[PDB]
Amino acid sequence: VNPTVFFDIAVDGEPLGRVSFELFADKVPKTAENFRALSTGEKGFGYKGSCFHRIIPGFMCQGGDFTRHNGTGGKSIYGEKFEDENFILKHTGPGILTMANAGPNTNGSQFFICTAKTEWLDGKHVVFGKVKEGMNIVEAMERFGSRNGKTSKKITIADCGQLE
Repeated sequence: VNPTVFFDIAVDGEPLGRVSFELFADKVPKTAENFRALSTGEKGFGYKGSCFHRIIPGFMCQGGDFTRHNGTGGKSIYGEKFEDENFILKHTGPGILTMANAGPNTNGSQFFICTAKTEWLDGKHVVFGKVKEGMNIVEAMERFGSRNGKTSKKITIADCGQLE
């Protein structure tokens, strides 16, 4: 049944706390597996060490760009990009884990953790999980963001993996 993975977050190299996520493999197997594998690193590349390069309070935290650290990079475990699996799930509120993209069928490795209801993304972005514990750590991250998204401190995934 549904996998759980975690990220331990750091701020300027100082441990903050752990966020953990349920990945909805029961409804988005392919999109779930991508995130799971990136989190454990089992493919030889993944989230560990990457940063959250874009954070907008009241909206979301974005990370996943583990190759260019700035929104222009990242890749999936399938190839540069894979299809939108489906849109069964709707951005219903804070906590939601959904994929970033640059158009139809362009899912790589980037994602948003929403800090608010973002229903306008429905049918555009694949929701594939949600925060399970540490929503508060995400709320602490959120404070280092800004209106244009730039972080005032350096937010990173010091470690990540599968809890089970």
